[PDB]
Amino acid sequence: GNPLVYLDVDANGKPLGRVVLELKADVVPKTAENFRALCTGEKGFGYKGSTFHRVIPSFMCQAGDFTNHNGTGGKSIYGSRFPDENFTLKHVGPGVLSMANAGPNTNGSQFFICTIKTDWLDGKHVVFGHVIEGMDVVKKIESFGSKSGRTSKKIVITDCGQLS
Ligand SMILES: CCOC(=O)CNC(=O)NCc1cccc(-c2ccncc2)c1
Ligand SMILES: CCOC(=O)CNC(=O)NCc1cccc(-c2ccncc2)c1
Ligand SMILES: [K+]
Repeated sequence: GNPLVYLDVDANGKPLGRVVLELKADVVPKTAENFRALCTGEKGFGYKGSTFHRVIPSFMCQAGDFTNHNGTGGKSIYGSRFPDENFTLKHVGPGVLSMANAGPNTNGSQFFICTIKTDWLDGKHVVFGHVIEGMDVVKKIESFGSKSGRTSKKIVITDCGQLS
């Protein structure tokens, strides 16, 4: 089946809780596998110890730049970037997990969790999973963002991995 993975998140050193995500390996196997391995750290790099660097209330929470912590970095398990796999899954509502990019075929490690329906991203960002548990935790992260995307506290993925 599809992988179930987790992110444990803190704000300025204080735990907010766990986000559990289903990865849609049945639809986007290559994209799902990238995120799964970045969660476990099994390639020798990944999300543990990195930040939510861009958080916009009433839009989305963005993370995955584990090299530069600002949207300019990250890398995939395949190399520095990889193709858009497909656009079969849509941005249907809050809790959608989708790849950030700088245009067509620029996927690396950066990703976002939607806090609203972001359907204007359909066909432009590859959706690859959704929140199974911890939308309340995502809403806590969202509260520390701003309309500019800058966060008011340091929001850190203190642990992550695979449940099944
Ligand atoms: C949105 C444009 O700017 C960025 O992406 C800049 N990176 C970024 O803020 N990373 C998250 C981070 C990294 C290091 C420290 C803090 C922080 C510490 C204390 N109080 C507020 C924020 C936050
Ligand atoms: C709501 C989602 O917003 C975004 O995706 C906004 N763009 C954004 O943050 N780009 C920076 C970025 C994000 C992800 C990957 C690359 C990248 C990777 C490899 N080779 C070129 C670019 C660059
Ligand atoms: K806006």
